[PDB]
Amino acid sequence: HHWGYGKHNGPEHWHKDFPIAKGERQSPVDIDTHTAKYDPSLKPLSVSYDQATSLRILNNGHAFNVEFDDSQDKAVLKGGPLDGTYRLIQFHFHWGSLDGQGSEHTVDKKKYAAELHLVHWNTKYGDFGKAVQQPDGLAVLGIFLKVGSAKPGLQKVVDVLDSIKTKGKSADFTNFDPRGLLPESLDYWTYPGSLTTPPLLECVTWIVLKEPISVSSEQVLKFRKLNFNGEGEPEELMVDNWRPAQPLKNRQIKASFK
Ligand SMILES: CN(CCc1ccccc1)C(=O)Nc1cccc(S(N)(=O)=O)c1
Ligand code: NA
Ligand SMILES: [Zn+2]
Repeated sequence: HHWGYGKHNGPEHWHKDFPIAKGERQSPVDIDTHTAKYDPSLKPLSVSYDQATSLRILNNGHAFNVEFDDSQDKAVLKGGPLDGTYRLIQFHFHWGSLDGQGSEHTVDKKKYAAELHLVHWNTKYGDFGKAVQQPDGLAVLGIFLKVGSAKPGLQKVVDVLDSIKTKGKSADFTNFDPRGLLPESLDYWTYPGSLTTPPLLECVTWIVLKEPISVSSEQVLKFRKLNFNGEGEPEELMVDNWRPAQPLKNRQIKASFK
């Protein structure tokens, strides 16, 4: 009886195995755009993905992860609210059963169709497993998806998903360029938070871009054909794999822009 996104094991249950679910810096949150304060001291984000080395795509039963070689400084996030250098390890998405829901963060209570998470770890902690034990261990770049025009740089991901339909399946996924998933503007909001899945560790500097990317209805429909189940198990579509907004508590969301 493992955690997931169903009636019996969804987000309102997670606190029983992971009491930090009711903690002081949980994610995601609603971004109230009028309450966020412009912080003129925040730096432009530096996203250096030219040498990114993708390896593999995995259906882990909760989402799919596009994994990167993080054994060298090859794809890094720096600047913005961050001290030091954070290395890209993986990206994944959260999405809905309907275009009206799917994102984890909300903007003035608006839900997007999906949300991309580019996960990075602080190189001063040596590896990802040590970094998630630290309050500044991770930096997650969050990008909203809206349904409209196709995102050409997403299509190589969409086309491999038939090969990883079910939990525990993986496929080689080399030479994928995550620069094709970024919007034009790097304007962002930032706050201290957590992983949005168990174990819900409070180790994340969240950086949420203001500008969504557009994907097509056909692209998101292909996400919704994935399965939470393993092969030879009853089919349960991988949809609504998002945690709802959590209380802000004693936190301030800062804006990089006016
Ligand atoms: C649920 N797990 C299992 C992996 C795990 C297990 C033990 C320790 C640490 C990590 C997981 O990988 N979550 C996760 C990881 C990175 C980013 C995000 S998100 N959605 O961007 O906040 C969620
Ligand atoms: Na305002
Ligand atoms: Zn995520």
